[PDB]
Amino acid sequence: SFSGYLKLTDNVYIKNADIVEEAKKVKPTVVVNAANVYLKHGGGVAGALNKATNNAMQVESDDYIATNGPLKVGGSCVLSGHNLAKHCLHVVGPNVNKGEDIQLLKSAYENFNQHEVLLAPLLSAGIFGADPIHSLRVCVDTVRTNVYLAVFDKNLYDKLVSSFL
Ligand SMILES: CS(=O)(=O)NCC1CCNCC1
Repeated sequence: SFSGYLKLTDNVYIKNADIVEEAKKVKPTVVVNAANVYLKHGGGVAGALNKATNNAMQVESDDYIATNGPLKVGGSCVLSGHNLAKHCLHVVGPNVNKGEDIQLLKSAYENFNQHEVLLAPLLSAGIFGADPIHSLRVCVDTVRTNVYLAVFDKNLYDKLVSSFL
C-alpha cells in the first residue's frame, strides 16, 4: 500500500512525491487527475499523467468529450487509470488563472468522497493558480474518504506541513 506519508488528519495523508512515480509504484484503485473541463491534458499534473500513459489517457479523454461534452468546473468523471491506476478520477478544480471561482474548490473535492481511497494532487494548485495552503485546508475540511496527497515540490511540501493547522 502507500508508504512514507505524513498523517495530517484521520483520513488525509501527504507526501513529497511525483504523483506519476507514486502511481506507477502503488497502482492505486484511483489516481486523481487535475483535469480541465475539456480533458485536454497539456501541462501540470494532467500533462505528466497523460505523458506517462503514452497519450492513451488523452485518446480516451477525447472520445469521452466527443460523446459527453465538457465537464463542469467542480465536476469529475471516472475513466481508465491505464498503466497508473485501476481508474483515473478526472476532477476539475477552478483555474484562478482563467478567472474561475475559487468557491468551486469545495465542490471539486466532494468528488473524492465517492471513492474509498485515492492518490491525488492538491486541486487548483500549481498552474491552476490557487493557494495550495488553501487547497489543503479545503481538502481536509471536505474529503471524508482516505486521500493520499502527492506534492511534487519539496519546498511547497515543507511549507504545507509546517503551516498545517
Ligand atoms: C492502495 S488502494 O487501496 O488504492 N488499492 C488497493 C490494492 C493495492 C494497490 N494496488 C491496487 C489494489
